[PDB]
Amino acid sequence: DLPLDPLWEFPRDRLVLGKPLGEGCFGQVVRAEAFGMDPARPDQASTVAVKMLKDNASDKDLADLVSEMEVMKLIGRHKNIINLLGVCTQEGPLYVIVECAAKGNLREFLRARRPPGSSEGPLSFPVLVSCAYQVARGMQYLESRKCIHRDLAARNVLVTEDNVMKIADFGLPVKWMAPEALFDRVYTHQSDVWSFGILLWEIFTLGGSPYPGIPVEELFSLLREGHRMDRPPHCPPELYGLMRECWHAAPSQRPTFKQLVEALDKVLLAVS
Ligand SMILES: *CCC(=O)Nc1cc(Cl)cc(Cl)c1Nc1ncc(OCc2c(Cl)c(OC)cc(OC)c2Cl)cn1
Repeated sequence: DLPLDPLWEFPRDRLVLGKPLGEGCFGQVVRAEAFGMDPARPDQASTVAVKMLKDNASDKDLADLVSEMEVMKLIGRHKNIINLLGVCTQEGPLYVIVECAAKGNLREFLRARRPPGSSEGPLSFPVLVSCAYQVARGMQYLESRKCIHRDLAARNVLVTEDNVMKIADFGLPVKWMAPEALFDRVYTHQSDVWSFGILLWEIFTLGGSPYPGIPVEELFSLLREGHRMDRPPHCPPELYGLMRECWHAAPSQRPTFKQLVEALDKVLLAVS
C-alpha cells in the first residue's frame, strides 16, 4: 500500500534479478541487471544490488526497509557512499535498488592484495591514504546530512571497479566503538571519528584484526588505562599520529571529519 514516488520509481520489468549476494533473517540482497538506470541511454544495462524482504517477514521488517529507503532519499547522492538508484513499490514486492560495488568490501579488498611475506604489493602508500581520504569525505558528507553511521569499519566500506570507496549501510563490533558508546550507549559524529581511527589502522595493516590477540574482555580495561594499538609496521608517524588523535578519550579532543579530510589531503598533496 505504498505511494508512487515519481522521483525514484523504476519499472519492475526493466530489472532482471540475478544471484543472491546475502541473506539476513527476514530479508535479502541480490545482484541484478537494470536496463535504463541512465535515463539518457535507456537501453544500457548496468549491474546493481537490490534489497528486498523474504516471504518470512513481518510488517515491522517492511517498516524498516521503507525507513532505510526514505532515509537514503533524504540524505542524497555522494561519490563516496553507496547511492540509492531506484525503487519498485507498485504491484509487487518492495525493491530498493542501490549501486553494486564490483570489488566487494574494503577489508577483503585489502586482504586479497597482501603481498607474499616481505615483498612489495600492488597497494602503494598513496593508494592507501587515498582510501582513507575517500572514506573521510564520505563521512564528512553523511555528517553534513545529519547521518551518524554507528558501525564504521572496513567491512562496511565497499570498493568499485575504479577503486572508489563507498560507505555502506549508513541508513539502517566492540573493537570499533568509542568509549562513550561502549559504556554509555551514546553515539555521536565524534564516536564515528573513533571508529574511523580503527578503520585507518585496518587500512595500514591491509585488513588486520584490531587489538590482535587481546581477548575482547581486556579491551575496556586497556582503554581506561590509556592503552591503544601500536603503530603498525611501515605506517608513517604522521598517519599513526592521526589514528591516535581519533582515539582520544574525550570526544571533543578528537578531530572532526573536516579536519581528517584536511589532514589526509595534506598528505596526498605532499606525495609528489
Ligand atoms: C556489483 C557486483 C557484485 O557482485 N559485487 C559484490 C560482490 C561481493 Cl562477493 C561482495 C560485495 Cl560487498 C559486492 N558488492 C556489493 N555492492 C553493493 C551492495 O549493496 C548492498 C546494499 C548497501 Cl551496501 C546499502 O548501503 C547503502 C544499502 C542497500 O539497500 C538499501 C544495499 Cl542492498 C552489496 N554488495
